[PDB]
Amino acid sequence: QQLASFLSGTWQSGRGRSRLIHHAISGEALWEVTSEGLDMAAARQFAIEKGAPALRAMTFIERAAMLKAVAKHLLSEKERFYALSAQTGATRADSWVDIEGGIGTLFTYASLGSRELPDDTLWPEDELIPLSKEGGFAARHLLTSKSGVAVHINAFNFPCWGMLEKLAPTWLGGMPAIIKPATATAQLTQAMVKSIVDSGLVPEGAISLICGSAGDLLDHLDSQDVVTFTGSAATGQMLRVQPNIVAKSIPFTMEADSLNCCVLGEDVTPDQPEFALFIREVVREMTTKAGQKCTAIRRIIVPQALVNAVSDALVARLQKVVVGDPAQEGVKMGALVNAEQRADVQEKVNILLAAGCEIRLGGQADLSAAGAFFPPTLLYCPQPDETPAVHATEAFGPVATLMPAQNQRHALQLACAGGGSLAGTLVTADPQIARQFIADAARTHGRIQILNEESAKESTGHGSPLPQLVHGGPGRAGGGEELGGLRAVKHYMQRTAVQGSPTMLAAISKQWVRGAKVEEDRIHPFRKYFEELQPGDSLLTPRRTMTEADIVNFACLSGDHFYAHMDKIAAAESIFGERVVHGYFVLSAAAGLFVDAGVGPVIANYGLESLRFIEPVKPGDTIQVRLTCKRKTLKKQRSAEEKPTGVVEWAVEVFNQHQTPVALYSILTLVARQHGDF
Amino acid sequence: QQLASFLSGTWQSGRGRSRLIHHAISGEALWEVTSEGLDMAAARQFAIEKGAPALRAMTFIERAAMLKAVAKHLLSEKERFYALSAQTGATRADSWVDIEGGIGTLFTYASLGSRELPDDTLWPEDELIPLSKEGGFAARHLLTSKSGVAVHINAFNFPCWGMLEKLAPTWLGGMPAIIKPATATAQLTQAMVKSIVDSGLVPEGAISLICGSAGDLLDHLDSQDVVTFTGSAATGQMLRVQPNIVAKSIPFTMEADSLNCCVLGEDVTPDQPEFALFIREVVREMTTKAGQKCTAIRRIIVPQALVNAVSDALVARLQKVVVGDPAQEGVKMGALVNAEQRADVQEKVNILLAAGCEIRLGGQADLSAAGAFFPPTLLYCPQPDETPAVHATEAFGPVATLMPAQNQRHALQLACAGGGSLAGTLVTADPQIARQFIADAARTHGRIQILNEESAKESTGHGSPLPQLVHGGPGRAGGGEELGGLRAVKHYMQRTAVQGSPTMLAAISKQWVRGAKVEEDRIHPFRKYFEELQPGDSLLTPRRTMTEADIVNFACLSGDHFYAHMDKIAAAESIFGERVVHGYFVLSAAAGLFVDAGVGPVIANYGLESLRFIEPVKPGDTIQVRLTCKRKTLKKQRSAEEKPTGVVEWAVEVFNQHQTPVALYSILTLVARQHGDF
Ligand SMILES: C/C=C/C(=O)SCCNC(=O)CCNC(=O)[C@@H](O)C(C)(C)COP(=O)(O)OP(=O)(O)OC[C@H]1O[C@@H](n2cnc3c(N)ncnc32)[C@H](O)[C@@H]1OP(=O)(O)O
Ligand SMILES: C/C=C/C(=O)SCCNC(=O)CCNC(=O)[C@@H](O)C(C)(C)COP(=O)(O)OP(=O)(O)OC[C@H]1O[C@@H](n2cnc3c(N)ncnc32)[C@H](O)[C@@H]1OP(=O)(O)O
Ligand SMILES: NC(=O)c1ccc[n+]([C@@H]2O[C@H](COP(=O)([O-])OP(=O)(O)OC[C@H]3O[C@@H](n4cnc5c(N)ncnc54)[C@H](OP(=O)(O)O)[C@@H]3O)[C@@H](O)[C@H]2O)c1
Ligand SMILES: NC(=O)c1ccc[n+]([C@@H]2O[C@H](COP(=O)([O-])OP(=O)(O)OC[C@H]3O[C@@H](n4cnc5c(N)ncnc54)[C@H](OP(=O)(O)O)[C@@H]3O)[C@@H](O)[C@H]2O)c1
Repeated sequence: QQLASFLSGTWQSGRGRSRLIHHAISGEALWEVTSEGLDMAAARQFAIEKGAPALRAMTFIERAAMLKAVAKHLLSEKERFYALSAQTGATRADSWVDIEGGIGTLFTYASLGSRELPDDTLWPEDELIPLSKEGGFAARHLLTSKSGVAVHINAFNFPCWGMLEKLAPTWLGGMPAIIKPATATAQLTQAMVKSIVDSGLVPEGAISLICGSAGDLLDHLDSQDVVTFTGSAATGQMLRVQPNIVAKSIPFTMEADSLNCCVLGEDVTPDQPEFALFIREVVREMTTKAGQKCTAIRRIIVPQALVNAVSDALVARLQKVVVGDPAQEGVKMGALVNAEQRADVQEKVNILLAAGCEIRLGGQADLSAAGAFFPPTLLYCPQPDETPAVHATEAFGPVATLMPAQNQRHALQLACAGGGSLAGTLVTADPQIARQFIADAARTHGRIQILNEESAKESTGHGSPLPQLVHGGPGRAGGGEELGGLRAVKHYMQRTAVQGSPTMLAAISKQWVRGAKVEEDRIHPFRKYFEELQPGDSLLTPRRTMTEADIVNFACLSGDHFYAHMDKIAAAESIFGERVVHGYFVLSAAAGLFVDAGVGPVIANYGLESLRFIEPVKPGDTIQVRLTCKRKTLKKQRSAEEKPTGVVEWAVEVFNQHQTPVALYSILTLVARQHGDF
Repeated sequence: QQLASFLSGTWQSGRGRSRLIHHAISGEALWEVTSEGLDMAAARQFAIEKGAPALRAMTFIERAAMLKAVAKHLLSEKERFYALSAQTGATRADSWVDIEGGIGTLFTYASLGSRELPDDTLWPEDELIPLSKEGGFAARHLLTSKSGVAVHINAFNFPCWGMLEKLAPTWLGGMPAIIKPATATAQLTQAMVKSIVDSGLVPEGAISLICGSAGDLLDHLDSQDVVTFTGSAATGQMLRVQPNIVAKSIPFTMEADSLNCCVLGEDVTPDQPEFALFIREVVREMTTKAGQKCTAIRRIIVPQALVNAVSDALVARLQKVVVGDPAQEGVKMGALVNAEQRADVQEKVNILLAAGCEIRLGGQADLSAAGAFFPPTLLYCPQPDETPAVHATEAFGPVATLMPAQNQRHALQLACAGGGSLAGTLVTADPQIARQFIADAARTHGRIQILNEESAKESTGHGSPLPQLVHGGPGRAGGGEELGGLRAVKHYMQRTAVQGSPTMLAAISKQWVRGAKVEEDRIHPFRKYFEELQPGDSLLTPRRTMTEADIVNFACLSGDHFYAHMDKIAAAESIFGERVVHGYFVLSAAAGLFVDAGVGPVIANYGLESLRFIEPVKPGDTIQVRLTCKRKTLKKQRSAEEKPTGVVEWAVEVFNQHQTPVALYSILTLVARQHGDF
């Protein structure tokens, strides 16, 4: 039975040599895959001339609303995904992660990119860099989307998560994606892609899928393309030196295997509650998803006097795990995915047993069953710093080794001897052991969890990549970063420094900056709706003289009898030389000068973004305020009962009779719209 | 005569086959370089075990003061540097840019790190990420420093600027450096390194130099190292695939050659001031440094109806240029650096002449004189969209080519046809033309200048990299980035998401976060000096009941007669339901509860960082304020007369009688120190 590929808008299939997909709990072939004789250059050409100009013609807010709509469409028909995921040998709780945590990444990116990204095709990330003495020459940074494709090469662990966490920043950035999943579990990836395509939510050409080898795709890419890899450390170092990639200098993000430590602290005795949650965390992280997640604990570093207390407490917790079929009852651990995986785990277990020891059911594995089972395995290594095969070999199954250390200076070296890891855990209760651990072992790790009694109630775990924390690590773990929040949408964009006059930078960025021309238009700017405000609508307020009575009235009403405002002997010895006006009174009298009183489109204020007081204000000194619209960035009206609205930022500039700018700042405002959208 | 290399603390010299450094304006050989038989593993050993812990034990503020002291020490003895730089064939106005821009890079990276970096060894870049529903589990991102070396490989253009723009983020990030300069002009780099080392300002092992070939250094590196390359594309694509770099996955940042454009807008006619500054900018950028900078204009795109006038004015402007010895008077353009450069520019000029045309003195360059000169060359290409050898071949001299376009849609394609560039220029006066140019041609450029009459009076130039703007480009320009501000010190660091309880993240980051434990002291925190404030010192103030008269008094004193505070009919038809207390009165009455009225260590306030109003405050509602210290970050007392001080940040949290957090924010304060440092 053929597995199709979505190329050039059409479902196609290959002709020729083929591989095939076995069932995991029984072991018969129920799909067979090939991609031979298909045109890859035409697929890239259709992607570039069709899906890239459609995505690059949207704002970021529309591109986040598209992600929320696709997420709501894929959440409803979720039960046709659990049926395909049970064929991979996973349980129900171990497939809940793969389905729901991969769909929740879309909701996370839709909520992030609607509150923090502009309503434009470009995205100015900085404020302003003044590069002159008068103010006629400045610069600022911009981020524009590339005009190519993003080629993703996934693994076999998470077909629903690992495809779809690389795809929310790709669509949110403005590029069309081509997915090449692993050919051992591609039948879930095809169902995901088919549910995306057959809904009419994304534009055409914005997603493509190849099932089988890519063949002749990396030899056709241009310098506006990006490539992301996820797999072992032996394939990605062959794909890094591919001559088109090093010729055209295209971004290649490699991310590979790792050895993830879990260090027990010196301040832990077996009567404390730390020991039980340590054992629980190690057992859960070693038995979840049959040990087939990349963020699993594989090196357990314990102190010397607590080895026999740990190695006896793990095994009694581990013998209660019943390995078998996930559909029948009483079974917690499922199976592996292939017989090749059952061979490849045990051929690494034998390499570890060439210099290690044995605590449980290790190299015993039934290599002739109709089902990819492997028993949970705990090893031991009494010479940790004289056996380099422990610190370089990961058995990608339920296997983890145990080794001792000596008082927080040998453990800090055994944790850094992994050569670049992907995750780490420390179990302590002393907050000055965690500081010494972070100051020396955060170089090799990309995510570190400190675990104690308070954190363990609502912790997500050692091996759960959150979609707003950096997922990556140096050295052996590839050297790339994913999922850093909005750090991941910047891997699909070009950063540019634009220079010129401020009145030109304001027209490029569609935001008034500081020195641009203004537009005074004879009616008050708080009387306009959202659709008739443009960035650069300015108001010059009338003046107000700050007298000596104003200082006394504000200090009486507020309560701030500070010595630079109320005393006279001590005011003549400070930095100001005499007693001055309060800063919050300047802040309040400014708002008294520009705020309109009548009922209009302005609803709420709720914000003050960045205030700096520059020069002091004295009695006998006037105040005049300039109010300028700056940024518009509407909201999406998630229901039909609600009111259409948007959020306008106004820049406020105060100055005295000498026109020098005391106290310049910026406020937020929620302005109602005339025409709704949904 | 030897050229010594400073390795392992000793000035050494090689024994073997050698290359030699000539004189650029006369022709005699006056140095000779070699590095054979030097121990390259021992230099990395000395830098890791001797110089790196001396840098990773300083704070960021001390590492910025070190840069400022080294800059002030190297600015004084600059007159030997001009004498060394005149041997390279450059004028005084071209050596000024090199030497003084190199030292101004250090002044800029000291003045940024003095203001925007903490007083710590670790650097938290986020604020807080709440990952829970109760509040006992959060995460934040840390940046720690790597524990290896930084191998910098430079080019022959800027021996003083190019070394010292890679070295300031390296030293500010806390890593040592090994500089390999280009052996064609390595006599000035050694004088720089000697003037740095013979001052006692930097630690030992913190800087190393190799004059000659690196030989075997790149086979000895580790995953905690970084490599930066600056040169041609054909060399950096051979050093990218070096089998230790791809096996250990170490960061390699290549930055290569580019074909920089300068597009003339359609709305510019020769009776405008734009035309003369266009001609001036092209001629100055082509005749500066004899066209030996990477950010020089090499393709000139003009409209079709203006080819002849531009081709006349450029030749009438360029024939006034005198090429000769720089020391004798009346000479504008200097010389090249080697006879090999004179022989290698013209073999590119002949490749361009295999399909182009000729406007001035090109391939008639005297290849037998004493001193490497080359005449200012202007070319022409009547068929730009059919000759690919214009858009791929660069001549690294005074050579630039000219070509027409057709009404702002062929020019936007000829500007992007370069294959990724390093800089670009548009000369217009219409801001919509600039919007269209940035929206289509910023994908391939890494810095774009828009030039008009306002900008031209104080523009730094087309080809001057500012130290606080991104210097890099996609595609053919390498793909790397440098000089991005504080974006470049993050290339020498590791980012880590640390998870845990807020009382543990507060101990790791040495800053109170949101939910950590507090330390109440029974004396007021505005009475302590800077050396006895700890992050976590908290004050819980008495209460104040917001009555109805307070709304009227604050609205009368400020002048804000807004309808949600003063009108009663329209307040019942708004979102709040009834009329509420002002936001600025909550801000001003919170400050009356925690401010000490007497004279003490607190000097000024001057700041307010992030204010958000959460719930509305009504009449009959009590208010209580919590005030917690957050971050200390002292200042370095630039004189011996000034009072010592630091800048303490407090976090303010207001809540009502239901303890829900109305209006939480954060303020800045300048607090005096007890004991000064200088
Ligand atoms: C191939 C390479 C080519 C080139 O680089 S050519 C570069 C051409 N650019 C220029 O000429 C500069 C352009 N100007 C701008 O952009 C201008 O916005 C500008 C950079 C002045 C802006 O003014 P700044 O005050 O920001 O200048 P700096 O950051 O460089 O220096 C400030 C700092 O340096 C100290 N300092 C002392 N003496 C000096 C000296 N002598 N020089 C520099 N800095 C000094 C001084 O104490 C000052 O203390 P603080 O302000 O309190 O931090
Ligand atoms: C290998 C893979 C491993 C894993 O992924 S394991 C991941 C484990 N993580 C978890 O289980 C979640 C942990 N929680 C956190 O981290 C928590 O910080 C958190 C993720 C709630 C933080 O809260 P968020 O607001 O960021 O969560 P969401 O943005 O996804 O949900 C809110 C948002 O989503 C929308 N929405 C609607 N339906 C849903 C549904 N059904 N789901 C999500 N979001 C939805 C809803 O309209 C809301 O609209 P707005 O607030 O106005 O923006
Ligand atoms: N985030 C992470 O760090 C992370 C996440 C998940 C998994 N991993 C690591 O990945 C490993 C398990 O996954 P894996 O076995 O699938 O790794 P793999 O064998 O190296 O293959 C990874 C992907 O590369 C493709 N591929 C293999 N050879 C290729 C070639 N010559 N040319 C082009 N593409 C090729 C594969 O497709 P085919 O199957 O068709 O060959 C597969 O999709 C584990 O070591 C695990 O630690 C790491
Ligand atoms: N920021 C930028 O984009 C930028 C800046 C400046 C210059 N450039 C470009 O650089 C070019 C001019 O510089 P260049 O001619 O000096 O470049 P290059 O000759 O090709 O080489 C650059 C550096 O690489 C070293 N190198 C060469 N072969 C090597 C090998 N086999 N192993 C190790 N190192 C080796 C050279 O040292 P040796 O000289 O001792 O052999 C030199 O220091 C121009 O094309 C210019 O556009 C770009």
